[PDB]
Order: sequence, then structure tokens, then C-alpha cells
Amino acid sequence: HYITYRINNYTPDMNREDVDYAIRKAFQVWSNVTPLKFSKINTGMADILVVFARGAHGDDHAFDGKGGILAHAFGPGSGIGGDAHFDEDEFWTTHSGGTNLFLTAVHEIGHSLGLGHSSDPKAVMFPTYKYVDINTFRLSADDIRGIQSLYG
Ligand SMILES: [Co+2]
Repeated sequence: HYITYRINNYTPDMNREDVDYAIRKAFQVWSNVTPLKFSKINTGMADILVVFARGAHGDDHAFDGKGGILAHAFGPGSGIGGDAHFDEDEFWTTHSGGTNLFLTAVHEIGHSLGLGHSSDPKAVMFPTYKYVDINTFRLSADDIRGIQSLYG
């Protein structure tokens, strides 16, 4: 099978350069341990979507503001399957600031691939908001094998 991604979201209080690499790296930190492939399409979204919205987007799944669900992407599949949801009213920040655009992008992208919602406590896959140094920003814990093997 073939895989494809497409990003198109830019929130305030954060340079477009941070978000660009934030998500762009999310595909690497994940693909680092996955049989999947790589296909950066310039035009033509695919099973994997990425868009930021504020609460109820007319016909979407509203979440909340700063504090609640900063971003939660449902499992993969058709259409919605593999869609990213980033709270607009939220407060995005660098790898140091609270809402880690990088780490978050990896957590949301994971749920829209084949991740549960916990795996391990130390792992960065846990359902929580934490900021880690981009220098060491990378997959860890046993989860690293739960993505490459994909069993349960
Ligand atoms: Co989550």
C-alpha cells in the first residue's frame, strides 16, 4: 500500500516555521519505526488530513480551549480516518513552551495511525500535555515496537 500526508494549518502566537517543522517531523519520528512509506504530496490530500479548528467546526467534533483536548485525532480509515484536529483557540508553543507543537503533532498523528491511548507511563504517547526538548525529541518506550510491529 501507499501512504500520503498533507498539512495546512497555522495558528497565532507561533511562527509558521515552528508548525511547519513541528508536524513535518511528526512523520519522521513515527515513520522511524514503521513499514509504511513516504509521499509528500504538494496537491491532493489523502487518508491523512491535518486541519486546525475551534470547538464546533459546523459539523466537526468540538473539544475545548486551553487545558482540555488540545488535539485528538480519531483512528485511521476512510475520510475522517487519519484526520488531525488542532484547537485554534488553544495556545500553541515551541518545544519548550507549554503546548509542544512538535510533541503534540506526534501524539495526534499517532492516534490516526495505529496507536491506542496510553501504552506506557514514561512514553510520550500517554494522553497528556508535556513539553520536551526538541534536541532529544524522538519516539521512546516499548511503544516504539508497538508501531513497527502493529499487533495489539
Ligand atoms: Co491522545
